[PDB]
Amino acid sequence: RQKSSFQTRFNVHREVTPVELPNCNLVKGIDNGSEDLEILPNGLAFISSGLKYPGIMSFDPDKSGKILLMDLNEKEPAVSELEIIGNTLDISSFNPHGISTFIDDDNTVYLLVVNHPGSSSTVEVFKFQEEEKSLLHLKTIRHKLLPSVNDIVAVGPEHFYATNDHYFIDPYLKSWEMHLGLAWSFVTYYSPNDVRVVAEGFDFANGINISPDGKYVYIAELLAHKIHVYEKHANWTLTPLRVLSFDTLVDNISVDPVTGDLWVGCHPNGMRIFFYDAENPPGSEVLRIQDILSEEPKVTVVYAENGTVLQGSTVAAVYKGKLLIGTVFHKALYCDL
Ligand SMILES: O=c1ccc2ccccc2[nH]1
Ligand SMILES: [Br-]
Ligand SMILES: [Ca+2]
Ligand SMILES: [Ca+2]
Ligand SMILES: [Ca+2]
Ligand SMILES: [Cl-]
Ligand SMILES: [Cl-]
Repeated sequence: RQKSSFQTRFNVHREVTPVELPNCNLVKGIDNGSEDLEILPNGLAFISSGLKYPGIMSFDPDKSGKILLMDLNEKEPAVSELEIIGNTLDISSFNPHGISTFIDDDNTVYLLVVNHPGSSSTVEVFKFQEEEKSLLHLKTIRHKLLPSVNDIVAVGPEHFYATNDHYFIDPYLKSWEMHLGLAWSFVTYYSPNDVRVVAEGFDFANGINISPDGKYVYIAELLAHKIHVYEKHANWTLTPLRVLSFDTLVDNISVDPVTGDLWVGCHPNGMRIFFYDAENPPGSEVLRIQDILSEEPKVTVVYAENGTVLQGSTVAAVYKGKLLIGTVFHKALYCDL
């Protein structure tokens, strides 16, 4: 009964059938995670890195996190570290997790970044200064309905849906909440005048994103192996539309703005990503989901492996025939499709 729910939540028997791509390279300079990433229309890619998550491996617990930038229009894109400026943020404790971008009517680019300084959660709002390759911190957002934020999707400069992957803030309590299988994780709509729960009762809600026309919201429920599709309404509420099931732990969801396809980074075996073992490291798996509203969504494994190259894939996105894949605490891979 408990064996058994544990073995299925954590997919503890799963081994990964490989699925290769013609030409993949490790992104040089990423060795401490690349948990989330987001690619602008112009090919600039933001990557958050250095996440320290309780119970989870990290190779440099003393180094603070960073937001990296890659220009994917380059033949061999090199990463650089974005300089964060401003006096409203303590960088010494920057511990970045999910991110999302919003482009205003004036073409100002805002970056929203989930941050875990100590045990806590905030969402930091930055303005991207392209010529300078820097991030100007604008605002720290925190809220009782954002106790344990995993990812967000922005729908304005300080308006977003956020997944909380746990109900509790304290990591000792979170650990009990997860192992007891309470499924109290929930999703919050945040805006300046109006903050509310929009969906609830998830077993580790994680990735979240939105269709390019703004009518559907997708939420990954990691330990249930589901992605939930909701209709999103003009008053910002969500209503359940459908649920897809997978044989893998789904992490972050990227949405291709031309087709609306989902690109999902996934953990084939949960035991390996939650209990790190250098000799038995977590693998990587990327799904593409097409026609997600149709009667049978088309799901393809685009890339899959056991960890000998890339460990703990959480996120994948595409840009002009290339695929960039990030991980919780390891490296990043850039691939021809
Ligand atoms: O976004 C996250 C954050 C932590 C984490 C831990 C184990 C597996 C997947 C995870 N995803
Ligand atoms: Br450019
Ligand atoms: Ca995100
Ligand atoms: Ca639910
Ligand atoms: Ca995530
Ligand atoms: Cl708490
Ligand atoms: Cl569709």
